[PDB]
Amino acid sequence: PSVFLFPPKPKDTLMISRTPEVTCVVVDVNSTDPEVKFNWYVDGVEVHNAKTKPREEQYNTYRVVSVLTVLHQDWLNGKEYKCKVSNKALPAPIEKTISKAKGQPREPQVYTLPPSREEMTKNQVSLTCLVKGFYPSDIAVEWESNGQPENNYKTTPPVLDSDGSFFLYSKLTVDKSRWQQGNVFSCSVMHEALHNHYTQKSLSL
Amino acid sequence: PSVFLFPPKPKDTLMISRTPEVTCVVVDVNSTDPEVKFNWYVDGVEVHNAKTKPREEQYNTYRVVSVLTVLHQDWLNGKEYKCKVSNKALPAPIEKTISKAKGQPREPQVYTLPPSREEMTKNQVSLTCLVKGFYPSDIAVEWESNGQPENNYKTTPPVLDSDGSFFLYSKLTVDKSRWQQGNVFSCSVMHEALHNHYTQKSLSL
Ligand SMILES: *[C@@H]1O[C@H](CO)[C@@H](O[C@@H]2O[C@H](CO)[C@@H](O[C@@H]3O[C@H](CO[C@H]4O[C@H](CO)[C@@H](O)[C@H](O)[C@@H]4O[C@@H]4O[C@H](CO)[C@@H](O[C@@H]5O[C@H](CO)[C@H](O)[C@H](O)[C@H]5O)[C@H](O)[C@H]4NC(C)=O)[C@@H](O)[C@H](O[C@H]4O[C@H](CO)[C@@H](O)[C@H](O)[C@@H]4O[C@@H]4O[C@H](CO)[C@@H](O)[C@H](O)[C@H]4NC(C)=O)[C@@H]3O)[C@H](O)[C@H]2NC(C)=O)[C@H](O)[C@H]1NC(C)=O
Ligand SMILES: *[C@@H]1O[C@H](CO)[C@@H](O[C@@H]2O[C@H](CO)[C@@H](O[C@@H]3O[C@H](CO[C@H]4O[C@H](CO)[C@@H](O)[C@H](O)[C@@H]4O[C@@H]4O[C@H](CO)[C@@H](O[C@@H]5O[C@H](CO)[C@H](O)[C@H](O)[C@H]5O)[C@H](O)[C@H]4NC(C)=O)[C@@H](O)[C@H](O[C@H]4O[C@H](CO)[C@@H](O)[C@H](O)[C@@H]4O[C@@H]4O[C@H](CO)[C@@H](O)[C@H](O)[C@H]4NC(C)=O)[C@@H]3O)[C@H](O)[C@H]2NC(C)=O)[C@H](O)[C@H]1NC(C)=O
Ligand SMILES: *[C@@H]1O[C@H](CO)[C@@H](O[C@@H]2O[C@H](CO)[C@@H](O)[C@H](O)[C@H]2NC(C)=O)[C@H](O)[C@H]1NC(C)=O
Ligand SMILES: *[C@@H]1O[C@H](CO)[C@@H](O[C@@H]2O[C@H](CO)[C@@H](O)[C@H](O)[C@H]2NC(C)=O)[C@H](O)[C@H]1NC(C)=O
Repeated sequence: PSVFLFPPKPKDTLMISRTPEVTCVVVDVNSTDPEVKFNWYVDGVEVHNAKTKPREEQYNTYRVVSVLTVLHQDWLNGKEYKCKVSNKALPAPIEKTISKAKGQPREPQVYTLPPSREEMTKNQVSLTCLVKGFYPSDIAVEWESNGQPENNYKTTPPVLDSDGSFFLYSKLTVDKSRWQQGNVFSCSVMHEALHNHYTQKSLSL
Repeated sequence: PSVFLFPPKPKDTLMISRTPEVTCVVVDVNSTDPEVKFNWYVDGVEVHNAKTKPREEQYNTYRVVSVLTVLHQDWLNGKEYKCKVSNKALPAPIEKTISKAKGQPREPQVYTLPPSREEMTKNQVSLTCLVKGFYPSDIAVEWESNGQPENNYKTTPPVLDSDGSFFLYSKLTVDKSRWQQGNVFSCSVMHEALHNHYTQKSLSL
């Protein structure tokens, strides 16, 4: 018996449109009694609105999931979520808790950065978005142009900087021509320390 | 009994000045007979120049190390290194092998990138070095100025790009003044696909 507790995605907690969930995975439950109940605890008080997914025999044992929709404000305010798993004839229930990382939240700085001169000898070129000074590391970055989402972009993991804040870069790739004929590209950042959790910074020739 | 086999550091294999080593860690050896011999195999042929570190009782069992100096060309040419561990009364020796990642090596592109205009409102500023298009991901990046190594720099892990090559950024932090009063900063890259495994690209106001 091993129990794994997963947090919601940042984007899910930052946009009120989306639905943030905490999922409780239990695996390696002996096929003897694969009957298991879930007790969910939000900051002490128990809650009872957790969908519990139908058990599924893994090829090797059973694995089952309990899903709990969370309130955007609760998670961001730092309430602990507690997953108590109960199994008939199991010495004691297992308890796993989760909460958003603790620490002074801190607003990210977003600078857009055009390609180098030496890079203009290719047919693709690199538009850079630097995002730094933020805390916690949970963040979301996307490129777009003319309100259309962009594609050839990859974003580094957050890296821990020397002041305890985090930074990342995001690299967008567009053909020299798209950038050459003017054209405005745009780096989007989602983070709990921004106003309305969101910022645009743009970049053109 | 568990055996862990570790590769040399990139910088060790790329500079002939340095000494690249492959280390064989074996842990969880029952304290009954903590006597264990090592057999080293380079691309089939056995070698016999591996220093073997004196066994050490872990607080919990024994852990012992065998260190093998490697030839820069051997590792880069892709020879497999094989660690055969022998223990008296152990059902069969354990075999672990290691070699440099396979795949067409590919030369990194290095572009230096000055700060954004909007970043000039601070007293620190960010000088960026983008390194992309390289394969394998083993690489080494450092900043300097006037042949003096620099400091406030952090470098992202390599990220897998859409063409199968890798890229990273490296961010150096200097006070606005150092950058303002001219001054030339310099990003260094070490990689097996560069000539003499090394490149400088510079950056000034
Ligand atoms: C029989 O066969 C079984 C399968 O059929 C097999 O079950 C596996 O057991 C493994 C061993 O226990 C277990 O391994 C763990 O996996 C953890 C990661 O799991 C995610 O990523 C995998 C890919 O890498 C996926 O395959 C998983 O399904 C899982 O995927 C995540 O799933 C969640 C839930 O659905 C999902 O969240 C929700 O997503 C939706 C969208 O769909 C929304 O976004 C919701 O908002 C969101 O809530 C995730 O998005 C999804 N992510 C991904 C990437 O897919 C892995 O992290 C575990 O590592 C832990 O343990 C080791 C050992 O200590 C630590 O080194 C490690 O750091 C982790 O634990 C640390 O513990 C520390 C304390 O000691 C603590 O301080 C640390 O904080 C903590 N770590 C961290 C990072 O904080 C572990 O590897 C595997 O998941 C099981 N597979 C399945 C399918 O269940 C079983 O074992 C077999 N049995 C036998 C006997 O053979
Ligand atoms: C009793 O107490 C014992 C300790 O006293 C304890 O021993 C520990 O056991 C652990 C469990 O087995 C074991 O955990 C492994 O650790 C691996 C990483 O170890 C490095 O990093 C640790 C910090 O994160 C350090 O503490 C380690 O010492 C080790 O540090 C590295 O050391 C080497 C050798 O010295 C060094 O190389 C040399 O350095 C010099 C400079 O000094 C030069 O540069 C040389 O050129 C160079 O050669 C490294 O630089 C140094 N690095 C660092 C960062 O410190 C960890 O990677 C292991 O993970 C593997 O297993 C899991 C499980 O499957 C996988 O998820 C994981 O990906 C790894 O295995 C994968 O296997 C796949 C196949 O299934 C394969 O496809 C993958 O390729 C492969 N993974 C990868 C990434 O490719 C694992 O966590 C720990 O090291 C032991 N500690 C010690 C001190 O030995 C023992 O367990 C206890 N016993 C009991 C019963 O309680
Ligand atoms: C799963 O549970 C069953 C039942 O608890 C285990 O089978 C028992 O194993 C013990 C240990 O020798 C025996 O004394 C019992 O007589 C067994 N009973 C039955 C009904 O099989 C089984 O080994 C467990 N398997 C795992 C992987 O945990
Ligand atoms: C380490 O090895 C010793 C000896 O092989 C183990 O002790 C033996 O355990 C078996 C299993 O019950 C007994 O039948 C033997 O009589 C024991 N002999 C001695 C000398 O103790 C010991 O359990 C092993 N420990 C670990 C963690 O592997």
